[PDB]
Amino acid sequence: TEIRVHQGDLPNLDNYRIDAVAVDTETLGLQPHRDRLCVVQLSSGDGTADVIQIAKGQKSAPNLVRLLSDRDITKIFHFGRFDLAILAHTFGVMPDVVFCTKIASKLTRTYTDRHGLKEICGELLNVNISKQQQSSDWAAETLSRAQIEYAASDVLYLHRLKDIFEERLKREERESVAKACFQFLPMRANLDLLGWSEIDIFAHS
Amino acid sequence: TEIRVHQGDLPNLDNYRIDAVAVDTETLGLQPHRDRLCVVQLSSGDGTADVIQIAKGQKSAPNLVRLLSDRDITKIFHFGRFDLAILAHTFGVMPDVVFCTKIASKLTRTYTDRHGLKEICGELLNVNISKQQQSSDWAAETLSRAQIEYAASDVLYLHRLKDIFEERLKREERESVAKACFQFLPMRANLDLLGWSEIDIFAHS
Amino acid sequence: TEIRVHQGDLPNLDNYRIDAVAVDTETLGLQPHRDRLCVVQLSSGDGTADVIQIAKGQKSAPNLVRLLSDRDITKIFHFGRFDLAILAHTFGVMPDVVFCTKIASKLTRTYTDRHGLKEICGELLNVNISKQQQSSDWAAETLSRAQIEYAASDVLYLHRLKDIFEERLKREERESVAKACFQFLPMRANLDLLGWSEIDIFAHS
Amino acid sequence: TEIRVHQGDLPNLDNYRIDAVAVDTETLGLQPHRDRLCVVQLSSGDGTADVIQIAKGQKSAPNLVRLLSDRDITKIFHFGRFDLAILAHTFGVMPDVVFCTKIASKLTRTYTDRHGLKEICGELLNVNISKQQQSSDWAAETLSRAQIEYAASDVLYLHRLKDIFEERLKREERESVAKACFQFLPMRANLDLLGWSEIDIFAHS
Amino acid sequence: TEIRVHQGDLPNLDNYRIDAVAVDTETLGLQPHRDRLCVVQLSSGDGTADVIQIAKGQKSAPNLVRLLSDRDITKIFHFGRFDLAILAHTFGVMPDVVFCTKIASKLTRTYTDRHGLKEICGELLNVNISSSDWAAETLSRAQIEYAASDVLYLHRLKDIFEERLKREERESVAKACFQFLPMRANLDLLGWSEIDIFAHS
Amino acid sequence: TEIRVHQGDLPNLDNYRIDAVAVDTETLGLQPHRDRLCVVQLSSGDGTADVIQIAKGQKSAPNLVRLLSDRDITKIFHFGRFDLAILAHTFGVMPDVVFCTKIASKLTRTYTDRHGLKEICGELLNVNISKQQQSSDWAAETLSRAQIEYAASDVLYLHRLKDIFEERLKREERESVAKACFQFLPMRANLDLLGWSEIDIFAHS
Amino acid sequence: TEIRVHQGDLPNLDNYRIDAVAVDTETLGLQPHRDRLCVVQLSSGDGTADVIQIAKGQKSAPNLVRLLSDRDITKIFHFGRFDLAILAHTFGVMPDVVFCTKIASKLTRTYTDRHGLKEICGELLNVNISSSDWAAETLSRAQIEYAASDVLYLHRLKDIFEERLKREERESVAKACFQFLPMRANLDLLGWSEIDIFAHS
Amino acid sequence: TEIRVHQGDLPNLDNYRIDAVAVDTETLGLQPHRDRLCVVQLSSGDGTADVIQIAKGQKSAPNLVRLLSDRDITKIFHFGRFDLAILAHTFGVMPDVVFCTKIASKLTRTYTDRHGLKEICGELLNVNISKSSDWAAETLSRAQIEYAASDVLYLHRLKDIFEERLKREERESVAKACFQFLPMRANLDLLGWSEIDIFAHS
Repeated sequence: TEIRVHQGDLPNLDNYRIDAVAVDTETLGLQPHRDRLCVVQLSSGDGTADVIQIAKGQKSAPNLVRLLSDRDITKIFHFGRFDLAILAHTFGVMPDVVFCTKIASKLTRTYTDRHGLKEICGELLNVNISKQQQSSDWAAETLSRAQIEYAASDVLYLHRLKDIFEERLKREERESVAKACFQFLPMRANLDLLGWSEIDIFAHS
Repeated sequence: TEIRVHQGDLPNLDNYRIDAVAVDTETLGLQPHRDRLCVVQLSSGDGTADVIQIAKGQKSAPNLVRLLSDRDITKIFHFGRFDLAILAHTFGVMPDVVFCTKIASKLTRTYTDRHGLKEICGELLNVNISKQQQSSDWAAETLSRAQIEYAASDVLYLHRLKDIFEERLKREERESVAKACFQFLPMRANLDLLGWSEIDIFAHS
Repeated sequence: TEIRVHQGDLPNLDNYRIDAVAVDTETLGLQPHRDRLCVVQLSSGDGTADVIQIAKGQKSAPNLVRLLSDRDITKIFHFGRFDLAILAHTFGVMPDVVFCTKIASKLTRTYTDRHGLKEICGELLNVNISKQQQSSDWAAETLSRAQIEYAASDVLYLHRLKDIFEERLKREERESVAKACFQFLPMRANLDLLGWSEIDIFAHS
Repeated sequence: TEIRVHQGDLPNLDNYRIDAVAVDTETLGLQPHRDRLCVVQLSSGDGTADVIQIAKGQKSAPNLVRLLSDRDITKIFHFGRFDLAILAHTFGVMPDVVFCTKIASKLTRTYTDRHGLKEICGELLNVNISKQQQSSDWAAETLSRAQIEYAASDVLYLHRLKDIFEERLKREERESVAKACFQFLPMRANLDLLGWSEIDIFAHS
Repeated sequence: TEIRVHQGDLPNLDNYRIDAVAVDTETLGLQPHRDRLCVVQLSSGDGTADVIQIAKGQKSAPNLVRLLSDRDITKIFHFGRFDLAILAHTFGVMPDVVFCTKIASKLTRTYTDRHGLKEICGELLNVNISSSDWAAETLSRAQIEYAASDVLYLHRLKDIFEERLKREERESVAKACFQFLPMRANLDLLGWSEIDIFAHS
Repeated sequence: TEIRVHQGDLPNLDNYRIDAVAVDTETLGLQPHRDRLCVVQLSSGDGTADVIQIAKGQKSAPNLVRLLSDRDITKIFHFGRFDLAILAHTFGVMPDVVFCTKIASKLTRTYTDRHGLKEICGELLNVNISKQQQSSDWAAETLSRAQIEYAASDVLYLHRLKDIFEERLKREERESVAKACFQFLPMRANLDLLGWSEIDIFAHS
Repeated sequence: TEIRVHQGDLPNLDNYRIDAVAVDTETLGLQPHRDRLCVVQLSSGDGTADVIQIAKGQKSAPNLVRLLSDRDITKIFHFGRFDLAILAHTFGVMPDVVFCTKIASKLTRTYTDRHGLKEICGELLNVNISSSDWAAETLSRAQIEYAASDVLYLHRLKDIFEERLKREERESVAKACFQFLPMRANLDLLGWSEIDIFAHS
Repeated sequence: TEIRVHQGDLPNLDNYRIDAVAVDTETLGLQPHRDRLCVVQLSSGDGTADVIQIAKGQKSAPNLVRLLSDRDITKIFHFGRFDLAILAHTFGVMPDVVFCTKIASKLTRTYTDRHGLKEICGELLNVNISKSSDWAAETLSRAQIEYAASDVLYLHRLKDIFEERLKREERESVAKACFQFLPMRANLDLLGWSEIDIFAHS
């Protein structure tokens, strides 16, 4: 495949005049207040991807942020609860038009309890993802070729998943539930950033 | 302490030309598919309450349902996740303008882990609720005086709580978070009715 | 509260020409292979009770056992799963016409999770039990007056509960469920005696 | 080796004039109120099987239902607690003459804690029911060849297992225990449909 | 309610020419390697008790160890698994003729799951037995009375438990358990205090 | 019981020319990044206390911070792990000469598992602390008299506890262990601020 | 690899004039009141084994029971707590001179938490040992070879464990544990199988 | 892989005039009061290692203990919490200048929850460790000696990488304070608080 590697930001949005963009991030860990954003991966849904290295202390990425702020472009995530949190904490913009394949899976793949990306890709596309050591030093000044190819592999197939999940949501008549969940998802991410990350806010206890 | 007891529905809405109504329900249990709605309690925020007995198999309550559907009137609940579910299952109308004191408590009373109505009322109003008859035969043809007075006691003070919680949400700058949670709450209740009551839909696992 | 205390067997069945008898036992513990049956309590529902002391190693009690075996008389228990097991283990006769107030409670009092006899008597009858002498040497040669009054107190109210539970089962349209559960209960007790006392035989795991 | 695929119902009962029929279902999940029945599999015990796709919203299957209702034909399931529940919820008929290989296993394979169908078939017949997954789109308009072969493999061996388990139940003198458990199993399924699916109705707590 | 308080050791064994002695200890905690022995309580069963305060670092307490070592005198404990361990760690002698009311209760009071001394005394005798700085140089009167209260009733319990063990025909089981109890305490001292040595896992 | 209430800071340090100062804080909750400091309580040990209300967003308290950073004054806390964290987060200065009565209790009161302030005060001093207002609106513009007396009661006794614990630590020869723990405690608090609040950094797992 | 299969009992004790015998059983499960004894395996410590199939309802095995109750012959088990229980339930005789390799492992192999027979044989001997319907009228060859494989190595383990117990100076602890083990099995038969009788709770 | 096996003590410290030494131990188990120290392994960071067999009941090893006591030499451990405890219990000297690769991992490898030595070596070095046994045997096997040496051969390289990572993420003073406290954590273990997080609320 084609993986374009950039420093700081996209040079322009010439490749992203599209209706939906696949988005994924890579960080130093699960705690946005401690673990900085290190890499952002994007795809137009074609056979190529862009991998943008974010520098320590970087506060702005205008072209990327333009994509994240544009309400006419749906941002596709897998477990967007996390990516939205870390992106908003880093760049100050919370996306508000999103689609999450994990929520969609929990709303459609009711016949399994395994909702990870590897399992979804295996069932829906017969594509074998080798998630061998996503645990690596993403803060390295120069990423290895294996790192870049693994990082890119996480976004090349989210569009196809979105198409299938939209078919499943239509088939089982769950469109309005999914729409409301996606509408609330950015506020779930905000609640995480504000300090309620360990609390199911709707639970009795 | 005026408590008006009705069969089936309010006779009219003459007492409910108001901006916010306190609402609470009493059922045979926690499972809306098994445990029917038995009592609905309402208050205008004054010193009186209305207690409406719902008959087995009753499908319609036009004055009550009119109130529940009126988007210009905020419905106040404590743990509305449950009440919304059982009301929508029974009358076919899901309220969409709501305020929940338990979510508000979880967003404001961050210094305690006890968010039940008794504890909230004790701290905020110095009012002692004697929560004893939560387990009684709510399907009895004639409710006892003790049942009616206890049941009414659960709605007389939700307005005062709403006022205080709005003050607290303004003070800690969490108004937009609360507004988004309350906007999503009816769909959380719908998810409960559809079969995800044991699933935190936003959790990783 | 006439309480008749007997050694060994009933003198006759003159007081038990009735359609239903309340039955309850006392042993040295929950494991029938280790903990012997010490006392059998009976009531006809007339406000009096018979308390029959069973001697160590006693294998037969023909009048009592004939009563327990008579299929025209429903035996009322609280948690008959245990009593049926210990009675069959001791006397060699497995009752097959039973009513269990704990199963009935689990099928009707769906608004609570407390199904003990004290709580049931409190809710349904306003009666107050005093379960204190449950930890006593029931194998003592001479039972104390306090032991006798407690033992009788455990059977004096089961008829009134059965009447109320039958009303509730009719009201909630669960009569055939209860009938099938009670029909299966003696085999559940047999399964306990055979060695499956810790296994829910119908569970997936 | 031969799997006949039908839409809606059996064409006739010419192939099922037998003493016992193996039955197995495939659904969208474990919750009968949410997850619809998609594929029913039958087997006369011969080398062929019938696989019937059930359409969304289908309420009747007259030829199939005639076989499910027939008291003269024992229905063999593996974990019939679930299949009985989903069949009754879908077609309104509860079979009442059943044999469950999992209950029989729990009553006979006392030397192991693994009672799944794969392990039973491996131990008792040296037959490998090794599958791909129980997680595919069973609601697909066209089932794949792999899906059809997997669906058929789950019923091809239940007759041989029934024969072996009947021999073992006779050997260890547990025939009446198993018979009573099978007699109660349909009501266990009805209890599941009414809302007690998470409750061991016979447990002390 | 006679309680004799001593420093270090009994003055003599004039009060202990008896068939059975009730014994109880008080320490700084549950871990014999960390928490030193502070008090030893004794009773002849006559309704009086001796309370012997043991100093920090004390390695010997003569005549006391003779009483604990004498195979013709049964030592009665409640949960002796612990007391035997702390005594052996302090004085180097493991008693080997013992009776433990906790084992006896577990072998006879099969109708309850509460085996504490307070509950046993409440059920069997209708007697109400209802920590602190046991290393204080001078014990308070309340401390002395509590320490004595822990030994004043063990003889009556042994009598009742012996009746129950004979009645339910478990005397040889109990006897074998008591015979093994000193080695169980030794195992605790050696490092297996958190391990059920006979369990499969 | 003189209690001096101030806004923002001590007026001067005239009352705090002492060798040890008792320090205790009151916050909106357990999470320093979310729950702000509201009330700081000091006590020279002379039977009087100072209760200082800290305003929302206040970044500076020069007289207080001067006392917090004075290495010639040991700061006494109960569970200083938390107070040190919230003080450093709020005012930017981490005290480095501290004594914690909870660590001292865990190192000395080896005969109990209850190390809360109520149990320590009860055992060591026969003083009854009524901890009933640990959950109130500490951010209120005007504190109630009951709040002020409760807040002061938490610091009035720490000097006497420090004296006793020092005697006990000397008696059992654990002074150097405790001393090293107190030296590490401020870094434990820093670890809490950086995001390792839920991790025992020294545990194997 | 000689395996002699018998019905009911040994024909004689000609092969068992020895100081120690390896013993293992095979049942229908872990609960002696429910799951009957199906097979008893014996070894003299040589390269052969005897596998005795016991019929349902069999009450007597006089030659076998004579061997089991001979106090001059040590019975070696792996997890004898269970086998002793099932043997006593079936034939009414509790062996009282035993060695258990699981207790010995727990007393000597303190560097691991894996005490199964496969792991012990792997570590101590570099031997690879690597259920089924034991009530079948005719056992398969695989069944017979597995049943024999469970007893062929217990003598060598006893030798090694005795070396380790001497080396770490725990011989008397192990001896006391083995002396108590038959009563622990009896306690299991009487109804305390899920209770650690020496535990505080 | 030169591995020198010794009985009782180092013959001298001629090979250990260095600024950091990797140290690891092997015992009969985790409880120092029950399970005696059996082997001590050392490395100078070169391609050789020394494996020193400790006899049962041995209370002193003067050259080795002099090395462990020397404040000018940082002792590198993996999970030094245990090794420090057993060494101090055995020889009476508590090291006070230490580096622990497990604490360093917990402070830097925040993207994983697997902090074992095998995983660390795999991630940081692409080195495959093939990881007990009766270390009290009178004669150790060759396989034992190779396994024992493999645990110290790589700690220097890990320390160098972790020092780079600690500098990069600006956590040097946190790590320094944790390593400074680690010997007292080990002492707390010896006195009886081995199962207690002394800083936890409960």
